[PDB]
Amino acid sequence: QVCDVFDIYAICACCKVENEVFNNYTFRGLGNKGVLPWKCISLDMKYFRAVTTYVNESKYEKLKYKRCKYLQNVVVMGRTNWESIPKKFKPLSNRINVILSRTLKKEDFDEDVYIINKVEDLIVLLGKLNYYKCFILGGSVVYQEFLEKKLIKKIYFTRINSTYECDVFFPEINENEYQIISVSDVYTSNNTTLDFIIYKKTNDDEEEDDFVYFNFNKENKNSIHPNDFQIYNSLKYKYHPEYQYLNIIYDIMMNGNKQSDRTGVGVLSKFGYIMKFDLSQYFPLLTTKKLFLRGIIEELLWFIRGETNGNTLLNKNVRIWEANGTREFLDNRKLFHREVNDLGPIYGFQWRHFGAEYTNMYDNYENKGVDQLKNIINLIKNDPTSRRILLCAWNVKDLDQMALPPCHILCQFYVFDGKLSCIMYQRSCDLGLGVPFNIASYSIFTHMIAQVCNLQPAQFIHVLGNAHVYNNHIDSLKIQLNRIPYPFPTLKLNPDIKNIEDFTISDFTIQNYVHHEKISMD
Amino acid sequence: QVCDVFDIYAICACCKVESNEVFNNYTFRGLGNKGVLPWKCISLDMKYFRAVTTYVNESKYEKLKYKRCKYLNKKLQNVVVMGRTNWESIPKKFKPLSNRINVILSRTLKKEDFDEDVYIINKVEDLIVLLGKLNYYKCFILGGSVVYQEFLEKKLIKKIYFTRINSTYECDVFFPEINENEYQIISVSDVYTSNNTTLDFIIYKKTNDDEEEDDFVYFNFNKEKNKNSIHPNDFQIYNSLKYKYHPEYQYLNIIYDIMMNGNKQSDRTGVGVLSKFGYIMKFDLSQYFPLLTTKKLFLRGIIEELLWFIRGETNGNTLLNKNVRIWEANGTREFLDNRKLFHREVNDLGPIYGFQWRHFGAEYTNMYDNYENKGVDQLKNIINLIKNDPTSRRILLCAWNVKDLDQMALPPCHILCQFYVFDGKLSCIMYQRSCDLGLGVPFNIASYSIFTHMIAQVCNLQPAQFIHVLGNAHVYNNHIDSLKIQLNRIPYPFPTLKLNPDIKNIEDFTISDFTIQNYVHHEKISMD
Ligand SMILES: NC(=O)C1=CN([C@@H]2O[C@H](COP(=O)(O)OP(=O)(O)OC[C@H]3O[C@@H](n4cnc5c(N)ncnc54)[C@H](OP(=O)(O)O)[C@@H]3O)[C@@H](O)[C@H]2O)C=CC1
Ligand SMILES: NC(=O)C1=CN([C@@H]2O[C@H](COP(=O)(O)OP(=O)(O)OC[C@H]3O[C@@H](n4cnc5c(N)ncnc54)[C@H](OP(=O)(O)O)[C@@H]3O)[C@@H](O)[C@H]2O)C=CC1
Ligand SMILES: CC1(C)N=C(N)N=C(N)N1OCC(=O)Nc1ccc(Cl)cc1
Ligand SMILES: CC1(C)N=C(N)N=C(N)N1OCC(=O)Nc1ccc(Cl)cc1
Repeated sequence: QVCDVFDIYAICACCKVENEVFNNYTFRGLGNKGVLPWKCISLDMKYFRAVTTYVNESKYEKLKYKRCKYLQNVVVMGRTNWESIPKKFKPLSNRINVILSRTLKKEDFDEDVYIINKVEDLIVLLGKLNYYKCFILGGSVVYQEFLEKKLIKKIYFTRINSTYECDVFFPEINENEYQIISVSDVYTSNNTTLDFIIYKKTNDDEEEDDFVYFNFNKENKNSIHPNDFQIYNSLKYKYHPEYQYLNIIYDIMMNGNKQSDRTGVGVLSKFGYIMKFDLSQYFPLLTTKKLFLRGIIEELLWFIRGETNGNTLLNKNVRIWEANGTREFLDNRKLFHREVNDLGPIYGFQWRHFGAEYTNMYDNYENKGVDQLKNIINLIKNDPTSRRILLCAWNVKDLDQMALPPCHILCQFYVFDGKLSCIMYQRSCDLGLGVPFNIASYSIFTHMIAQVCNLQPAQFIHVLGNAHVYNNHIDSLKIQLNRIPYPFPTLKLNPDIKNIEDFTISDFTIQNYVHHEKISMD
Repeated sequence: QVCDVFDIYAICACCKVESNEVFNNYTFRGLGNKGVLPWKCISLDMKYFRAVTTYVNESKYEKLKYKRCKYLNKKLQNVVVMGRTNWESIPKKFKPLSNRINVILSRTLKKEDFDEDVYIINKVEDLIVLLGKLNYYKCFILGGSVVYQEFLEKKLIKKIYFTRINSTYECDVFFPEINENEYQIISVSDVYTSNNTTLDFIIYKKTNDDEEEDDFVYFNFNKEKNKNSIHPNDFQIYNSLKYKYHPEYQYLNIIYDIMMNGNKQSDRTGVGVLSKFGYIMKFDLSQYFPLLTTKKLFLRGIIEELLWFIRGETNGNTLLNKNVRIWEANGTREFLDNRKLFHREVNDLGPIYGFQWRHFGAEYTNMYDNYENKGVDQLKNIINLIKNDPTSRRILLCAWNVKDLDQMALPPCHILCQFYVFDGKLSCIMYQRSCDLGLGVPFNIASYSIFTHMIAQVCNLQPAQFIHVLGNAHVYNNHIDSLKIQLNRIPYPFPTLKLNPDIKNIEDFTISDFTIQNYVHHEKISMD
């Protein structure tokens, strides 16, 4: 077939167009009033250059022998495509430029800028040329025809995670025809998140042996099948940051230790992982299922206030600590003399009054115990190279008084070149229900500390101690692993807020959260 | 020449031989004794030996057929060549060597004196002819000391696959001293335990759908002007190695990442460091004790410090009486005064590790006070949780008592230990807030690895993984030259730690209950 012999790849960038279900079709905005929908997106413009111009001559011979039996790249445009290009660069910095047109003759441009009559008249032009691969730069109509006639092999698709006004749309790529094989890292250019994905059409080596020898000792470990992680195992490059979470699910399903827990439900457990997310490039809110952030933002505002009063949350219908405050739960904790929803000296108490004697959840504790939250802020502002900027919730003295010991042991902060990174160490991590919320919680927190100290958020680093998947979560997570992440959304904080205690629920916006549908983890 | 065409490799296994000791690669030279191997079974070596000497790649032969047939002007099995003593050492049940073309060098013996499917040769010359007239993938020289000596001398070996057996045995025959101009190490394996010895595997080398490979180059359009440009020529040895699988490279490779990508910051004193934030190292304590080999470390001091912790001591005088100076500088009049501890006795370090481990929440008075049944005895508690509720996810030991920070001589570097129990095996995560890669971390790895052993033993479990999480990971700028020397040293196989096994209680350990066996190490380095 033609499209494997000649190497015809499309290359596009699609934004979003003016509740809401998402799928790949979400991204389709191509152009508007003859120009791109967006002002300038220089990373995608840079990606464009690299992909179209790149050449590898050492693999061209293998192309030259197959192509005949039947150096630079070919780039195909349409008139309104060729036209919209600002003058001062045509032809495009050393590429074989080419235009599919009806009312243009090859006379009135160069002899390098080969015009074509119809789609069928391109195969003619290639068998007579010396080129690496063939990139359809496109236009609505150009893409429509080249796809309709199964001419395109791979598709270099840039997903622009922001909404614009559009007069022209990429066609609905048929998912039984084509399928995503690679997803890139997520990036911020020009005040939007984006990523780079790849649709394919469906069907010394001294040191290579030395590799095999070194593997001479390697070991259905857990009852988890091959055919079920199909989409997951059928991707080549999985560089989207959400794969950091998803790959831990995989490792614990594949290699996890079978264990009883207190409940009896059954878990697969491993011990010791890192996740790093770049807060300067995205907000890591998992896209492979719907997540809600009001509750966990109220939880955070509750901590910052120093509250241990489970009821302040329940009245706002944030039920994160409902189970941990019942008579039945406090009694099983031997807390027989503790009022319902009095969670004892937990996070907020420890952050604001570590070392103070806890009484009940209504006492006045002003200027009692160590106000760690205040202390790490001053340190961040006044001593940013300090290696002592920890917020610790694990107060050994008070553990038995807490409804439960803190799942999140401590935050450590780091400062370089007006940028703030944070490590949260989590002693116990429910990967299915908990961890996705936990990533979002401390990322927001990392932003909040960043803002009130006049620093840019850099890295949120999540250290997992006991990392467990509930046996009764495995079906749901199987469905989830075989979803492909979307580009992440962004967090906008109200910039007026300049002290850690002044954030209200209103001051938090999530933008461009493009997500798969909800999953009952149960 | 002749070695590249016919792919003639050597494979051996060498132990240390009977002899303030200095160590080079000639440390590992002992090949056999009284006609046989110096050791009973080392199964992991024997299995490696089989994987390498029987592995062929069908698809790769075609190009080797071509290459070899070109030079001569013209199931798949490897050839294995052995001296007659070597051949006679093999038991009948394993002769001839399975799934391989056996060749034997000998003058005293001819075909007539062998029942077995074997080629006999009296000349090295005859082998090269034999190889010319045969279909094989790779030719491995199994040795005998004499066979090894002459195939080297004749510049015939492309690579030596070399097992360092990190134990000592009576030996009568030795591997030849390898000329370091002739052969350079290009690979070093993981370290392992088999039949009560550590070993690794190192490869000496001689000197003098391709559509989705393009997709990689694309997904790198946005990479590096690499921060601190320190010079290549400096890390020549470190970067030459193709496979760096020795667990010590976990430490070494962080030094490199900090040197090449570290952030420049001036610190608490007005000195100068390179820093990054957030690393993890994993060390399999069932397989080796990860005491670093690229420089000398003594453990007496850090074992005294750990016994001093477990006792709940805060008294610097106890360590100085044992000539352990680890805490001396944090105990001086000058230092306690600069921490505003004007009302604190010299060497009274206040409510630090020991105090927090046995008495967390008790009011610190002075280092002489009897704090019995005051504060939470964390150490006793976690020893009980590991014994009675092993799946508990709350087996943390914590030194970071927020309330007492200002009363300590300095806050703890080593913040907490979380423990994990599966199938009678104990693992330990240790979170370090501030890590001097240069002096501190080598010791910090040694301390918590010994601690995992101690807890594991007194709870009737086996040590599994010690996991080291680094927060602010930094290199002092005056350590840089010293660390360059160090990154160009090739690790040796790790030693082993023996705990006196009669100790059933965490408090009952004493210095003499601790034995490091087979520490093979490079030379002492002053980071200063
Ligand atoms: N999102 C993206 O990745 C990209 C978007 N763009 C945007 O695309 C928009 C323009 O695209 P759309 O309107 O289709 O314009 P096109 O670029 O597809 O141009 C259409 C013209 O190409 C010629 N043509 C198409 N098919 C044939 C054929 N089968 N036989 C002969 N000639 C043919 C005709 O030229 P004639 O005029 O001679 O009839 C036709 O009018 C602009 O807004 C531009 O900014 C451009 C590139 C990439
Ligand atoms: N640790 C390890 O990795 C290894 C250890 N070993 C050990 O080493 C010892 C055996 O080795 P070592 O005694 O050197 O003896 P070798 O195995 O090298 O035997 C040498 C004999 O083989 C013959 N031979 C060697 N070279 C030639 C030649 N060029 N032309 C004709 N014949 C030749 C001669 O046999 P003849 O006497 O018949 O003339 C010679 O006496 C044993 O203890 C064995 O277990 C062996 C291999 C590996
Ligand atoms: C520009 C765009 C949308 N981005 C990607 N990744 N891939 C494409 N095919 N698109 O470009 C085609 C095109 O017309 N490019 C182009 C080249 C130079 C200028 Cl100045 C403007 C548009
Ligand atoms: C087996 C041994 C000692 N290990 C390595 N790495 N390399 C070798 N050359 N050695 O073996 C050579 C030999 O004589 N092998 C042999 C094979 C089977 C038995 Cl049963 C005994 C010895």
